[PDB]
Amino acid sequence: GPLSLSVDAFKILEDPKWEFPRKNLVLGKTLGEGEFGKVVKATAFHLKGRAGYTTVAVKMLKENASPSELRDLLSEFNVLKQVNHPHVIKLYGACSQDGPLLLIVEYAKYGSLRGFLRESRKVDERALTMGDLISFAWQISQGMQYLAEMKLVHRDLAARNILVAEGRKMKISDFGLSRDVYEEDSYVKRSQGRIPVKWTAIESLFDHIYTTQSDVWSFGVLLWEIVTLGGNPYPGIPPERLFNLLKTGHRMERPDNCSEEMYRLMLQCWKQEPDKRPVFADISKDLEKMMVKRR
Amino acid sequence: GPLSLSVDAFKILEDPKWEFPRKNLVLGKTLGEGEFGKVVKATAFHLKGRAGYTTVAVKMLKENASPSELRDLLSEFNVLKQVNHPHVIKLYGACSQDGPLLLIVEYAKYGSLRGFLRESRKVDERALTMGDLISFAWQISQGMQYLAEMKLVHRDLAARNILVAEGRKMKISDFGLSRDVYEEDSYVKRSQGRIPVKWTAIESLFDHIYTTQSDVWSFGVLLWEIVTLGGNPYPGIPPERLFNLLKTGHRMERPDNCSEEMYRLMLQCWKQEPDKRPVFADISKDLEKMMVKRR
Ligand SMILES: Nc1ncnc2c1ncn2[C@@H]1O[C@H](CO)[C@@H](O)[C@H]1O
Ligand SMILES: Nc1ncnc2c1ncn2[C@@H]1O[C@H](CO)[C@@H](O)[C@H]1O
Repeated sequence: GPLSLSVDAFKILEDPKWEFPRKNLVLGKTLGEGEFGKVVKATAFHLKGRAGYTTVAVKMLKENASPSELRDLLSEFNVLKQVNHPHVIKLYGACSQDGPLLLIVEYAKYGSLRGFLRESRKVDERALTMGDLISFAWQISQGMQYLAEMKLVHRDLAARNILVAEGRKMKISDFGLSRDVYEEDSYVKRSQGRIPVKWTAIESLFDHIYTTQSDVWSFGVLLWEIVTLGGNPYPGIPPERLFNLLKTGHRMERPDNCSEEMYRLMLQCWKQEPDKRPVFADISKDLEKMMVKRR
Repeated sequence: GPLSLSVDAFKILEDPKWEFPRKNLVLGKTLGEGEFGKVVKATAFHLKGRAGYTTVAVKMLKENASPSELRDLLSEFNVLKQVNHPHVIKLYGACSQDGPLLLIVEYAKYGSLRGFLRESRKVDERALTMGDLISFAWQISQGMQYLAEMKLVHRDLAARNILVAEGRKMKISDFGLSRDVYEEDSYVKRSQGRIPVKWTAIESLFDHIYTTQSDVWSFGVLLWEIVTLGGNPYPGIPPERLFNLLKTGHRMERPDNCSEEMYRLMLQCWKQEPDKRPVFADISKDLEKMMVKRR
């Protein structure tokens, strides 16, 4: 079937530009488990012209991986090798022979944005200003604008899936569910999606249509996560209630420590009609203006 | 879409025969996480005519549930209410209103068969004889024969998905991926399956066709798990290698502490041609004969 074809073909192009000798990779502690596998901290010797060891992160299949998980890992690999942007996590290589499939990616020092925000507070030990939060949102919007121009839909935008690198630089990550959208400006999935309900656009939930505008919806939820310093969306509400809640026009209320303009932006991202939501270029301009205003 | 229809309809038949008052249910420690959600130990007051409290297990959606996970939970509910057999886990009810969806099922005292076997040894503190192991396999084969006659394919048969109840009674569980097969004697899935590669039949892996005969393949792997007291199938072999390994005719070798007849049975379950594999009625007769022989 489709996966056996991909796997056999994959083990046919041992692309030297992505293939990295397994003996030059040393695996360390588990950093956590993502959408399709686990992520471990690692170090790589003589990686991509870099002298000595380079600290990296490695993505691999969990125990008892399914075909769906293997497909997702190959998908992320396929996408990551096409993209390059300061706010998208960087692929360094892969190990595809003489062992389990491994993706070698850029190591983000502070881990996920969600964890980063939860360890913080507003000015809980790290002090973040509203200015910092706007900056984080803006960097992500910039990365998304790039991905959108690349005709890619991310589909799984959320604070758990953004990484914080050295210098507090946002890196969009987790591309296992991302899809090419060039031909039709949409990705449609017949079966049920594997993206969490509470981050999914109304038309994606009901009609299984994914577009950049559905990514914009997810960015609105992400925005809410940032402003609430890693709060849980639709708190206390079961995911199965979201069908009725969304279609009757309900949205999350304005959270604490959130300006009228910021909330307006969230609401705009959650407009029922995808065409009424702003594009990422619009979003970036909105955030930029908020930044300069409070100065 | 299909899920919104199921959810709305579900919240339309608050079937009194399955609905249980949420106030009469008290949740306890997490027992673990399954294919679509988490399982917690619980107690239910005045459950199904039973006076007082009854200890039960409860299945619910994990944090950040996806539509796929919600569908799987509803699927398991739909199946469990149709089945009744001493070696299939029993459904007691559900909570579907005024809170998160909860399935209330029979509590198995010893937890999963995999954990049960790993804590043991052959005669590691619990002493199991080969006779006990055959008995466990036989009970499971009996349950599967029942499910097969019911025109259901389980699809996710594995030691992790069998439960051990009081008296060391096997209970087949985890029906989230189980499918009705009445019309065509097969279930075909277009997209990649979410069943672990190493338990999946060759034709299911390559062609996405699931039948009772593919369940028989899984039973062979389960058999191997039982005989090895909870070993890990295809040890040291990456799941993505199984495509080539299986299609070139390779199978797991005869493990230690395993008779020629038992291994023969495993191999028969893993015949490439589904029609050459035994049916569950055959499997039960094979195990029965091994039982009486060693006496
Ligand atoms: N490139 C990476 N660098 C550091 N941590 C990561 C990376 N990718 C994923 N993680 C972490 O792995 C876990 C599962 O995605 C999360 O804790 C997440 O932050
Ligand atoms: N009905 C049940 N009774 C006891 N434990 C269960 C039940 N269903 C699932 N579990 C446990 O929950 C975890 C995840 O499936 C495993 O440890 C499994 O054994």
